[PDB]
Amino acid sequence: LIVPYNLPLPGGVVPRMLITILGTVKPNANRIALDFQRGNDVAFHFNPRFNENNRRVIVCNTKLDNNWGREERQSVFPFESGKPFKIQVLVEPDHFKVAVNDAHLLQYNHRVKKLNEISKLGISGDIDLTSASYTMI
Ligand SMILES: OC[C@H]1O[C@@H](S[C@@H]2O[C@H](CO)[C@H](O)[C@H](n3cc(-c4cccc(F)c4)nn3)[C@H]2O)[C@H](O)[C@@H](n2cc(-c3cccc(F)c3)nn2)[C@H]1O
Ligand SMILES: [Cl-]
Repeated sequence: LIVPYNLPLPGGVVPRMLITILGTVKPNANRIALDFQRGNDVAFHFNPRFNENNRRVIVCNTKLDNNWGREERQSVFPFESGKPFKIQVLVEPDHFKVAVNDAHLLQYNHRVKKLNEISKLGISGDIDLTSASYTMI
């Protein structure tokens, strides 16, 4: 699975939909990014950064009209350089549920209301990708 990787989401994102991304973080990693896309806009951007002011942080944002909105930041960082990870993204009708390494990490309230229109997920950054699928729960 070649990074940058695109995972098509036919029908779009829909409540009860569970996205599982398995992979490994590369050594001396700087950044990782998941991008739930609605055209040229990014509905949900999940962005672990490993060195921002000598600190590790997860930045979440929405890009509407080539402009990034309000940053949602999480200090809780479950990723490590040269270590495998499991990211699980559950779609609910009120928020995105993000779990990493089988423990809930963050919630991301839907800025884009047209969930049937979010038809693509992009996996990019400093990672070796093992598995990318989705199913209903
Ligand atoms: O919003 C998310 C976007 O962020 C900008 S960096 C952004 O730059 C702005 C410049 O005006 C501000 O500085 C903003 N900022 C910093 C703080 C702060 C700083 C410290 C502490 C603290 F409290 C607060 N508050 N606001 C920065 O986060 C990235 O380029 C962008 N992006 C990344 C990628 C990308 C491409 C390929 C791979 C990949 F992983 C990511 N492709 N687009 C995306 O991640
Ligand atoms: Cl970045």
